[PDB]
Amino acid sequence: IKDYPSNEDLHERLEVFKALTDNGRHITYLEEELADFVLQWMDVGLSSEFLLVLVNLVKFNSCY
Repeated sequence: IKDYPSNEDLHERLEVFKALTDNGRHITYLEEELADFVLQWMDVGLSSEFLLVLVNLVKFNSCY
C-alpha cells in the first residue's frame, strides 16, 4: 500500500484488473485514483457492481 500512483493510459483493457484492484479501499486517495480510472464512457456491460461505494461518496460522487 502506497500513495505512489498506479496510473496507466492503455487501450480499452476490458478486463478484471480494475475489479481486482477495486476491492478493500476505504481512504480518500484510494477511491480518488481508483474511480479516476473510470473510462468516462457510457458503458457498464463489463460489470455493474460498486454501487454502495457511490452512495458513500459525496463530492467525488458529485463530480463523478
